Amino acid sequence: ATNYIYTPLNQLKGGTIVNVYGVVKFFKPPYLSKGTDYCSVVTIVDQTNVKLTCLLFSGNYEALPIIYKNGDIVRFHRLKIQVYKKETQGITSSGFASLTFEGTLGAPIIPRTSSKYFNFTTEDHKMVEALRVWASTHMSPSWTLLKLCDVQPMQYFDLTCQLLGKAEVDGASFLLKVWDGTRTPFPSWRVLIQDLVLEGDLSHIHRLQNLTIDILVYDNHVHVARSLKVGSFLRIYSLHTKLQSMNSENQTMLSLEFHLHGGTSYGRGIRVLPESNSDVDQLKKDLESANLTA
DNA sequence: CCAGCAGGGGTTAGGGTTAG
Repeated sequence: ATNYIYTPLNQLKGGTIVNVYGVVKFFKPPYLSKGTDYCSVVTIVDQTNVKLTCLLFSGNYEALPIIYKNGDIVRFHRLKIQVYKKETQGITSSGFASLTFEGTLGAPIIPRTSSKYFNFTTEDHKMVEALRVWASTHMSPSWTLLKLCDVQPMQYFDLTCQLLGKAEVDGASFLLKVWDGTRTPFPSWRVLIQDLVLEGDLSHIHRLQNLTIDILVYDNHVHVARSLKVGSFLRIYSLHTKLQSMNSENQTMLSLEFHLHGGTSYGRGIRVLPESNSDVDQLKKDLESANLTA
């Protein structure tokens, strides 16, 4: 019946509505725009090495591409191609639809989408496989996905973790206590907050003290941090580590601060990962052994 | 893909890390 045609990224013409396959080179997770919708920015690339930036809007958070990390594969239906400021740009069109897939070779091809129904053929399976192999041989794996024991000061990195605690601070910032089972090279900083505010299991937080980091998120992230459920699994993008040296009269002290600064550049943001995600499976293994020996 | 299917309101943001 229906046979969708997929346009290679080097054949895209302005003024058309197309369907595309791609590998994610960069993305902003959905954030509240200044308009009525969530917005997600996604730059994709295919075998032609030509890239395409896509500006996607929706009132439904999950209707935007379900992207968890660079190297994810995406398939877009009914994406409008236009020219903005003399550059090619993909934008939401009526009925826009997204499928996304893990990029790791050999993994099952399981579409991630909010669509109730979607078209998917054997050819689609093959194209996803081909993009996986091409990405394995043409894109460097991200050096930003680091466990807490591998972080260095004065760097940006993406953190897969579990949320243990939440707390208000000063309205412009918000505290998240998270862990991943590994211990930072330097002890985490402890943000100043009121003890009654700390939302979460207090004794569990206490016995995991040596493994937990404090993250201070700011500005647009606050709302998001406020909605998170304690115990859920998160990926926090472009978290910033800073080695503070607090020295009093006859004492020095080195701590690691973790800031999620305001704005959306470099993908700064938070996404909840489902338990069906494989990185969550590995994280769970680490969490179980660490909670055993803590 | 779907609210719609003899076709679909409007704006939003349009990657690129000040810091607190």
